[PDB]
Amino acid sequence: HMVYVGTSGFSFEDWKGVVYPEHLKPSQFLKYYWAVLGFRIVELNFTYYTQPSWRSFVQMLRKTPPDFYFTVKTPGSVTHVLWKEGKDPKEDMENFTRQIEPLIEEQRLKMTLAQFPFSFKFSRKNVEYLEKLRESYPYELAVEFRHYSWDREETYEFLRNHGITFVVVDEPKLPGLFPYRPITTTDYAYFRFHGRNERWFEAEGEERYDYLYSEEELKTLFEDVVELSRRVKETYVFFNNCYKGQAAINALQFKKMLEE
Repeated sequence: HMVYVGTSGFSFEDWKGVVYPEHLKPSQFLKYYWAVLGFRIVELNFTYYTQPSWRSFVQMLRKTPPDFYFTVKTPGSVTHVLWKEGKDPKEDMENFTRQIEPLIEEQRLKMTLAQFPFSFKFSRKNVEYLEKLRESYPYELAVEFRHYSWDREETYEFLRNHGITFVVVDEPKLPGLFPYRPITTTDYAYFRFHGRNERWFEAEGEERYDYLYSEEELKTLFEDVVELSRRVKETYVFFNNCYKGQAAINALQFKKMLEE
């Protein structure tokens, strides 16, 4: 019933003079992340504007110990585009599978994440789209919704019928957003904590994720994580409030709680 806590990404300059030493080189960020901060997992989103690149990650992986794992976001087309256009994610996900085929075979990849935007709403066509995604990708899959319309029984029945792991989310407590539902649809749990910034809908970029969970709220989240973890093979917990290392601070606080 292992629980793996980490953060969304590791490659931030914001973190220098917070959780990374002032004078740490960016090429030693990943080593510092797993060797010193002690995180055994990280959630990644490879783009052409994010660090690390896919190439630089796969080379740097050869210098990473066997017991370091990760989860990965699906391409942006699959979660933010094709469903708006009535298109099948088959070609995009098969292409994507090839990219990450290496690391599944090397047992480094624990889960693939499909996180959908606010504009993705509960409808018959969008559920149909989720069925197209499921059949395009035969490996461990997890789904997160942003829109409130999705928090209904039919959604959990669908996930359960198709073996999709439900992403338990903590987000701002604001109109329209998906609530915190500590529920399992599979034999894995997946938690994502974005913080609770009340300015979520106005904020520029990762100023949206400017939030630092209190010890009181971490404790309430923690008791749910341990309660669920007993019902599943493994649980993956990621902190996404990465603005100025807040995610790392909270993830380290949370990791400490797990240690007793």
